[PDB]
Parts: sequence; structure tokens; C-alpha cells
Amino acid sequence: KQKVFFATTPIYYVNASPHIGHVYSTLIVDVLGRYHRVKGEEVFVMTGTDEHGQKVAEAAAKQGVSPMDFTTSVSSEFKQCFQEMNYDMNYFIRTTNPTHEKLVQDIWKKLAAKGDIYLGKYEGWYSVSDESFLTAQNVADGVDRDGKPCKVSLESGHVVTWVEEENYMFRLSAFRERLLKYFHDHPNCIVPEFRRREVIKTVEKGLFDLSISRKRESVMNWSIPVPGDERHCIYVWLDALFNYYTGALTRVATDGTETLDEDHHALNRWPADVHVVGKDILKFHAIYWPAFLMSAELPLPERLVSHGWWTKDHKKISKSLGNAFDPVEKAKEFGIDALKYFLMRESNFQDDGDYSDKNMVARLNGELADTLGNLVSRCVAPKINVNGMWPEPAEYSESDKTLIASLNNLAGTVDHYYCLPDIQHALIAIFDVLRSLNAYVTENAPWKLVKMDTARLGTVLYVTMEGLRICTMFLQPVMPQKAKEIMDALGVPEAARVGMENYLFGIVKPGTKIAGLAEGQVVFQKVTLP
Ligand SMILES: CSCC[C@H](N)C(=O)OP(=O)(O)OC[C@H]1O[C@@H](n2cnc3c(N)ncnc32)[C@H](O)[C@@H]1O
Ligand SMILES: [Mg+2]
Ligand SMILES: [Zn+2]
Repeated sequence: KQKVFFATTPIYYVNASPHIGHVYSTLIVDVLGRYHRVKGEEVFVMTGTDEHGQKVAEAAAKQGVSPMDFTTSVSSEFKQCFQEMNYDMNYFIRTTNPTHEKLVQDIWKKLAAKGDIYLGKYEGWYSVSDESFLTAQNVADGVDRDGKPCKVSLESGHVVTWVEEENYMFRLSAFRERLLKYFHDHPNCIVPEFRRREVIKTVEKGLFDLSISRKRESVMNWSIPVPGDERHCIYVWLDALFNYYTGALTRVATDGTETLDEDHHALNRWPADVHVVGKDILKFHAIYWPAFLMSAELPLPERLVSHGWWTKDHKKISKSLGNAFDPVEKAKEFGIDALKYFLMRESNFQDDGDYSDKNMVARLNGELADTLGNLVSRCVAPKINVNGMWPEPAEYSESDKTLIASLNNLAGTVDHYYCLPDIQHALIAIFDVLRSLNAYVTENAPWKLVKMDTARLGTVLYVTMEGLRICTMFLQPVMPQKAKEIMDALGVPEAARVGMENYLFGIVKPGTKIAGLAEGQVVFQKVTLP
């Protein structure tokens, strides 16, 4: 029996409201989850909120709100945001969950029993905003928001602070050779490749050990206690990273109460097929996480996808900078599925780029309306599809066969890209075929064939409708609502919208009735900017 397809988003710090960055990483995971459901597999995808630590506690304090009231309120903003974006998540975790906290304590004890924890002292730089320890070569003299010179993080630009503190330490230095061997033996363990190489270069340079506790006072008593030593709290990142494992073990009851299995095998999710993260948290997921998993004797992730940043004026859209627009209001201004298409199509995982209304509308107008939407209207037009059904095809021409060949070859290309994963190129391939379907429809001028050559019109519509079906099927993960509207317009049976048996030309039975579209009605309304 196949493993359940398991993918995760980062768990987001609840220091402020969700923005387009969290909607983006959560979308990637939702798309992958949805494609594997469409393919016919068992799927479990999760997201959630990272609620402990100094960064969050200080955010709460700033609002004059208890951290539990604050984390609950702000966590709810993430849950509601994702519901508004019509994601199909299986599980939404909070690190304040009693099941998770106990799990993290059990993991602590496993790492201790292994001999990988000792008591020591951290004396060095810390970035509170990133909850990150920084070595001497990862800080630079800079300036803060008030013009006062200071040290800053070379990771994030944030102000760093000097910490001298008794901390429990994890023996990360001891995993150097084991990490290097994993990276080299699993050449697609981290994507894109240049980030894999960055991780290798870093690990080859040498690792220091890592502080995995803080004194409880330093985190304002808002972290999981170290089991057996309540003077210390567990480092927010050790707690947070193991959310994925808690997720792998979680059963959700009828009344929403959650329980953990004692190990991962029965639920059959672990390890993740894909962890999706921003490059901001690469070291945590590519260096610390596999080392923790090695200590704990758990299987390592198949693949880490670490992507770039959506920017504004070339600066990362960031909760800590306040340069974020409301992502749901944006989705509602321009269309939810149109936004989803734009995020997935405009971006590759290597590059940063500014969110642009102009670029988003250009794709909505030029691809979604002018290609996909146009194609749907053509296939269902009462004056073209006179009988409002899938016609029987007659003999195929060489031109027909060439198009049909592209249809049959699409699934291979799209399935391969969805599994890399490379969602941008999946969409480019789907739209390549959609542009051909439209050029095919124009070349065959079906409005002229009507009541003139019924046989031929039958072949042209059948081929086009099948092509439209196949392309739409593979767009269901990115635009699930519009894809369903299209499938419904065509009268495509529910059983024919999903399953690998439907990955080839010639599925729908001629005679099948289409629902069609109403008079002035379009799938994608075009937008003009001021
Ligand atoms: C066990 S995981 C713990 C994670 C930790 N709690 C944390 O880092 O949480 P966080 O609230 O700072 O969210 C950071 C994440 O949100 C996305 N993201 C944020 N801004 C983005 C942007 N401008 N563009 C693209 N993606 C962005 C991207 O996925 C980035 O890695
Ligand atoms: Mg961040
Ligand atoms: Zn707690």
C-alpha cells in the first residue's frame, strides 16, 4: 500500500495578520494536495500557527493582551484567511495544542536519551524577529529604524541582540558528516538545486552546536517547559519544527478532539513528500530539522521546497515591516482563482519579484479570459454547439491527430511537473495546449460548419471539448472553483473529472448533455486598471 501523500506549509508566527506570503506558501501546498487527490491518491496536507517564544510574546505584550488571548485571536485570522482562499487543508495545527506540547516533550526526552543534549552557555548574537542564533560572520554593523548604529542580521537585516545565558545545547556539530551524506545521496532532497548547494556549502564549512532551550524569563514564560527542568523552556524552533510530526500522528475525532497515535506507521503519512518553506527559513528545515530527526531516529523528509519572496519596492513583504496588503481583499477585488493562477504562474521558486496588480490583470485578461474563458464560450455557444451536447466525431484529419497527440502527451508533462514540483511549468504546458485548442477552433471555423457540414463540426467540437476537459482537469488544483464551473458547463460527469484513467483523449461519451453558459455569462470577467 502506497504512503499517504503528505505535504506541509510552515507554521506561521502569530505576531501579526496574514499577508500574501502566507497565502502563497499555503497555496503551493494546497495545489500539490489537490493534484494528488485528482490523481486518485490518499492525501494529507496541513498548515498552522507557531505560537510560542519571545517574538510572539512581545507582540502580545505590545497590544496589552495576554499571550493566550493574543495567539488565539491571531491564529483565528490565519484560519479564517485560509478558509476565504478556498484551500482544502486536512489539518490546521497550533503549537499551543496539548497533543503537540506533549509530543515536543517526548522528542526532547528522545534526544536526551540519545546523548545529543548537554547543559552549556550560549554567548552570542540572537535575532528575536527571526528567532535565530547568529554567528560572528552572520552579523554586520548597521543601523536601526531610529538612525542609531547597531549590529544587524545578515540573514534578515533585523537588529541583533547579545545573549549570555545558560542553555541546553543540541550536538549539531556531530551531525556534519551524516547531513552531508544525506544531501549527496538524495540529490533532489532540497529544491531548487542552487539552495541544496547553498546548504551543502554551509555544512561543509562546519556546524556549531545549537541552543535548544532558553531561561523561562527570556521568553516571558510563553514556551514549552523542558521536561524535568522547568527553569528552561524549549527553543521555539525545536517545538515548531516537530509540528510536522504531530501532524503525521494526529487523528481528529467527530467532536474535533485530537489524539496522537504512538507512532507514525498506522496513519501512513510520515515522512513528508514535500515541506514547503520560504528561503528565510532554509537553515532550520535543511540543517536543524534533519539533524533532530536523525537523533530521534525518524525517517527524513523526501523533499524540501524552499521558494523566494513576494516583494514590494524590492523588499520582502513582511509582518515585521508592515508593508503588507490584505490578501483576501485583494483576492476579492480581482477574483480568487485569478489571484491563485497569477501567484502560481508568474512566480518560479528561485526568484523574488514584486506583487503587481498590472501583471496580475495582464494574465487574467490575456490568458484566463482570452484563452481559457474564450475556449469555453466557443465550445458551449448555442450557435456553435446547436444541440448542447458532446457530438460524435467522424474521421480524423492529420491536423486533428497532431492536436490529439498534444492532448495525450500533456498528462505526462503535467504530472511530471506537479511531482517535481514545478507548478509554473505545469501551467505553462497546460496553457500551451489551450492556445493550440483555440487556434484549432479558429482554423476550423465551426460557426461556418454549422448546418453545412455536421459530420465535420462533430469532430471539431468533440476534439476541442476533450482537450478543454483534459486541460481543465489539470487546472483543478490551481483554480478549483473556476475549473468546477467549466467542468459543470461542459456536463463532464463527476467520475470523469478525476482519476488517471481520465488522463487520455476520448473519455466523454458522445451524446452527453452540456449544461452550457447563460446569455451574457463569462467564466472570467476582464478587468481594466485606472
Ligand atoms: C516549523 S515552520 C516555522 C516557521 C516560523 N514560524 C516562521 O518563519 O513563521 P513566519 O510567520 O515568519 O512565516 C514565514 C514564512 O511565510 C512565508 N512568507 C512570508 N513572507 C513571504 C513573502 N514575502 N513571500 C513569500 N513567502 C513569504 C514563507 O513560507 C516564509 O518562510
Ligand atoms: Mg518571518
Ligand atoms: Zn504553551
